Amino acid sequence: SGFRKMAFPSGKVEGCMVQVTCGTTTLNGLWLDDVVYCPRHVICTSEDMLNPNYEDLLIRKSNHNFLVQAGNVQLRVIGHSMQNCVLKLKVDTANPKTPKYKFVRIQPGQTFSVLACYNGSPSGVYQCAMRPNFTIKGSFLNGSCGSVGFNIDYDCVSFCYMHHMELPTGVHAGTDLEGNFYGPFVDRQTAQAAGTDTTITVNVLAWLYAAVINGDRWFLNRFTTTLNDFNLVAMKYNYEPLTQDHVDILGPLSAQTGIAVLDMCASLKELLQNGMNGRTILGSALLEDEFTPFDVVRQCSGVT
Amino acid sequence: SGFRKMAFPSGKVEGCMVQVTCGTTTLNGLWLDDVVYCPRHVICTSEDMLNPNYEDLLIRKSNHNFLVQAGNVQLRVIGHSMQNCVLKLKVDTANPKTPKYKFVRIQPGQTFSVLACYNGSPSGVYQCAMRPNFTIKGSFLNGSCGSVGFNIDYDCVSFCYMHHMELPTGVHAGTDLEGNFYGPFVDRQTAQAAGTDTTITVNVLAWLYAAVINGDRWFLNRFTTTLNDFNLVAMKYNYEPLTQDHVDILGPLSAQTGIAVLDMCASLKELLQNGMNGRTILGSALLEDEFTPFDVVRQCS
Ligand SMILES: [Cl-]
Ligand SMILES: [Zn+2]
Ligand SMILES: [Zn+2]
Ligand SMILES: [Zn+2]
Repeated sequence: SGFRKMAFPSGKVEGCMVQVTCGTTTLNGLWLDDVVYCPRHVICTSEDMLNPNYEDLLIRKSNHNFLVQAGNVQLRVIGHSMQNCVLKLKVDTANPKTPKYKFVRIQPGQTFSVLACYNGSPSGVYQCAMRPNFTIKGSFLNGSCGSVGFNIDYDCVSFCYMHHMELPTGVHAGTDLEGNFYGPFVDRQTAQAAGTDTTITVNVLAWLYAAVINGDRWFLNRFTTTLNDFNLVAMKYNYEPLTQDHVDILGPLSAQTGIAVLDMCASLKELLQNGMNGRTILGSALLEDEFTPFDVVRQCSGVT
Repeated sequence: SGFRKMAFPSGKVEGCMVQVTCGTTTLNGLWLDDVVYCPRHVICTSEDMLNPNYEDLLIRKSNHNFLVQAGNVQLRVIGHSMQNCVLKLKVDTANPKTPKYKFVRIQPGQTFSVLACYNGSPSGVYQCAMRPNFTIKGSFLNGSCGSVGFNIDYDCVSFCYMHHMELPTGVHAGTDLEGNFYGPFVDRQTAQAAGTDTTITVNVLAWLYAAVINGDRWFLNRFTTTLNDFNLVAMKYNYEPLTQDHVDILGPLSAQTGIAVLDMCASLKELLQNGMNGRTILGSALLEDEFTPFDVVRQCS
């Protein structure tokens, strides 16, 4: 019993973190095989970030401009290239601690663990979701650029995020490991606003199932609704539409608790209209949307 | 910017997790040097749940009755002893991944990271606090016994918790690594209940300072309070009394934000009176109490 915001064990990723310096700019890098991946803005000063031409900034640099440190050991840079908003530094040694890994791009609503790093040193690990507006509500301070987000499936690390910046509202933006931004953002110190965010409906539903599994049943309504009638009420409270795909994804949890998906939708519809009436669900006074149906099954099934 | 329930990187503890089996009971063990530490109830059969005499159950065991597995390798048990509620299994091989470590006993209100494990394999990591009633609000299923709680500083891993049981309310109980239970709990399946859980006041105040550091001040007010009037009000909401030691511990956060401790106490009194009114603080619609003043400082600066 119990339900927590749980992150993947971070050991496989800790062995990949390095410090990358270019001039006076220092951030984190990810060392896999004989390559170090980091944000392309490592080649910028504060002044360059106002309006950078990364093509020109990189063309005016050589292997000598980059200093990579894996703890106390310096790694020799023998090649460099840019792939979108990430810089790839070829080094003379393959990381002996390279785990089985792949680079994956996630969709809004999906979750991942972040290993916050400073000067190549891991400081903490936490779980977050990619918002429908493509930002992440992280916890990052200066020097955290290059920190990565990941999931683990069996013994394979799927890297999905590399941290690049903080937007005016204090939320965060980054890219996948191939340097493609999530969201309509650019790596430049300019006026950038995160769009209006919405609630990940399928995740709130999965979390209501976790609450039932843990004995919280006060909110249950069994006057079955339809997907169409639920969506009409849901869109009014800034909730993402619930697709039939989402309903199918909720199948295993529905069978486990004896609560049909459209009965949980009826329960959520009333929760939106009434509010929580001074009550809590799983230790929260709001409807949590950063747990996917797979996170709920995994945590309520003890998968390793 | 931002504020999250952050755990310590779990790598150094993952390299210590092993599986321990005695008969048909399997749980987790912690392998440090040539010793594996695990809950002593690994020696219990179905008839030993209510009133086990562990000294009598253990005297009947030989080294070869304990099966220890680290990955795909069986470790040979060459000795065994019991210290309070933990069993120490001496093995013939020292863990080459043993980090620098210490065993510490934490106090209520303090936080630590838990590495949830099943069959010696880590499944996830989360942060939690020792409640004033000496229970933890963890996330543990059948097979999680032996999972540990820890903190990391600049030199060592400080192990502070080993998981042993779940209570009827869904909360958890365990011991330090010397086998001493936190609270009045025992390793028996007799009906036990956790005392009234109160809110960790000093932690709520630390979290309000984190909200101010992160740019939010909506909840502040123009008042102050004496420490006694604050305690008389806060105790009516099941909050633990705030001591002068707690006031002094909040000093650096008070100096960073320019908000006197007793002025933050006045804000907290008003928040208890009014609630959130549809607002949130650091993404929460409740007053959060599982962040210590040090967790706030680490994350905010
Ligand atoms: Cl960049
Ligand atoms: Zn940066
Ligand atoms: Zn057990
Ligand atoms: Zn230490």
